[PDB]
Amino acid sequence: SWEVGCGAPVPLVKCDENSPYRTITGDCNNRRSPALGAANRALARWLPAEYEDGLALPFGWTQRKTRNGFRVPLAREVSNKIVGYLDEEGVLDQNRSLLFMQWGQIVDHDLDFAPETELGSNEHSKTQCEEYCIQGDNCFPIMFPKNDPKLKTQGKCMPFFRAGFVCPTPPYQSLAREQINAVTSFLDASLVYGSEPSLASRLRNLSSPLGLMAVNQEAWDHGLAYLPFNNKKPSPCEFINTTARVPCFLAGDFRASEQILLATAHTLLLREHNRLARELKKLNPHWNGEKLYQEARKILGAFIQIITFRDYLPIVLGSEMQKWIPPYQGYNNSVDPRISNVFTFAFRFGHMEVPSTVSRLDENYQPWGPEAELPLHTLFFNTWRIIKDGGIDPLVRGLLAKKSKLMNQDKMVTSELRNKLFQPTHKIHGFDLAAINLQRCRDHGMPGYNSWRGFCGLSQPKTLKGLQTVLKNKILAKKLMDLYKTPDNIDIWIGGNAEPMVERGRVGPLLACLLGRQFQQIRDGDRFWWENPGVFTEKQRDSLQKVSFSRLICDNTHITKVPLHAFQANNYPHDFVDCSTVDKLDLSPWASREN
Ligand code: HEM
Ligand SMILES: *[C@@H]1O[C@H](CO)[C@@H](O)[C@H](O)[C@H]1NC(C)=O
Ligand SMILES: *[C@@H]1O[C@H](CO)[C@@H](O)[C@H](O)[C@H]1NC(C)=O
Ligand SMILES: *[C@@H]1O[C@H](CO)[C@@H](O)[C@H](O)[C@H]1NC(C)=O
Ligand SMILES: [Ca+2]
Ligand SMILES: [Ca+2]
Repeated sequence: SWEVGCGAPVPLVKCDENSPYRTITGDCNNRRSPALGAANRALARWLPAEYEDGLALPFGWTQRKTRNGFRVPLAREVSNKIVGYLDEEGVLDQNRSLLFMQWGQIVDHDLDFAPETELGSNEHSKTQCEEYCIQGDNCFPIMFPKNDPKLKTQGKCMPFFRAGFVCPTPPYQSLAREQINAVTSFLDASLVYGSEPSLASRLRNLSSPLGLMAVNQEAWDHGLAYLPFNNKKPSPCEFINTTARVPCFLAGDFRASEQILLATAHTLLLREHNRLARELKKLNPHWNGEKLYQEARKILGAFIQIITFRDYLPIVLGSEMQKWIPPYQGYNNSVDPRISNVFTFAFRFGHMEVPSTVSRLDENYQPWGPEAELPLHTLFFNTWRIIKDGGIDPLVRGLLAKKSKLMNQDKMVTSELRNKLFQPTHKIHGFDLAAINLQRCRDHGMPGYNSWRGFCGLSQPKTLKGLQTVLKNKILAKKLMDLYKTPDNIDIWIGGNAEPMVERGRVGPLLACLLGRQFQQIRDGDRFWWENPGVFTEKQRDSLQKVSFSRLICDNTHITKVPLHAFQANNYPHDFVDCSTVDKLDLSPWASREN
């Protein structure tokens, strides 16, 4: 079975045997083994890595090496022949807001992140890959099939650097290769406060004593705060509009500015943190800075947990929610709190829930301005459309009153992500999220679809007709088979996302299981979980399960009309109510009468 505890690139520094708030890094949540959950650890393996050479070469690296006796089809071919469509008409979800899609990506970003191998940006590494489409070491380029329009227009490939792997990063050569999770595995707002201690206090207002996060001093949203601007030049948010020179946002998470609505969701959360930390100096004026940061950090944490488990997961998982996430029976410190390698592919069902356009809505939820609807792809690394063109209230109104994309076996991923993705260093709106997600299953040595069906106790099809029956779809099945030649070779991402959806959910049985088990684990293995008796006082708890995303909007924007149930498809006048009609976070039980 072998390797016992390779624990290299980490400063070990041990634990603080009480510290009534979590570490920034996730360390010390588990007392038996303190690294469990922590960031800059290997993603857990639910099943063994599958590589060409059984060590680190991804399937389809060496042309004349099969997988179960067949070549693997090019990622981009799969993307083109299965994942593509033209007609955005009739593709939206009549019963899920755009908030449904946005929260997905919020929670996802809190849980897992496998950054690329740097290994030098003062090298051809970037050139030898993008420019010459040469496969080598960490350069794993997405080759185009023949008849591909990008042949005519871009080149022979689109760049792809393999994901960060533990012990070194300098090539390792003995046991199966394991990618890193650079955020804390715990639902702990790590995407707001950082997963490394350095960044964590950079994000903080140390200047004053009040316990705030650093807010923007260049620019404001009426009275209301923006995220601080991100140092690093080069900036991609600058690059897409050279004229506006509005750089990316600096959040706890580095993907914060990937698209306007996620930077938007980030901007609700900072505001809430500060809002919490004023109310506390209001009620507990003796409490110092640290105590106001951490005690606010603690509430926002529980807020993310409730919304997710109470509002989000029940409408992702549906019928299968109770089967996997039965009621809370308290902290089981034998539960693995870690994100699994497979879960970081399971959670990308989200990619099929992203619609082709984002609107900005006025106070009567009508086109704010003449350019109110925009193509998704203009909004990658787009920060200027926020500070120079209406703030967040009009984007939040969109989120509330526009709909998420329904996954459709025939219309999987909008060409806004499948042809027009911008990547932070490549200067063209010209990449393919879908082909990337497929190259990446291989990079991360993922087991085939059947292995994972196997894992969730579900049939393993070997035949076209066998596959028609599970996907409940003839032509989807024919194509998969024509490309993969066996269901054993189908990449977990696309495999999983081809299954019809479970009753009252937005994922299939295979995904429901993988996702179910993980949210089960991330709740049960968390020592700092909000419902874990002792973490919060019972009155604090009685206040907390009255919180609403509606409520989060009301206190952190100049928006006054909000739905009760912000994830269901909600129409203006009717399904919207006044903010006063909405339960608020009563922090009276936080009052410290130490005097
Ligand atoms: C642009 C992108 C999005 C929207 C415009 C978007 C949206 C989501 C949602 C809604 C998710 C979950 C419900 C979700 C999950 C994960 N994503 Fe994804 N996403 C966009 C773009 C990307 C890009 C680019 C990546 C990196 C792709 C790569 O493999 O190189 C990406 C990743 C993920 C991801 C894995 C994160 C990780 O562990 O590294 C999800 C769980 N998304 N996105
Ligand atoms: C710290 O808070 C003080 C008081 O509000 C304020 O003047 C200062 O801007 C804050 N610093 C930052 C960068 O948020
Ligand atoms: C860039 O921003 C400027 C204002 O800062 C705006 O007027 C212009 O239209 C923007 N250009 C693009 C391509 O978005
Ligand atoms: C705790 O989890 C471990 C490992 O998953 C399991 O063996 C055990 O039965 C669980 N105990 C309880 C009380 O849930
Ligand atoms: Ca795994
Ligand atoms: Ca986290």
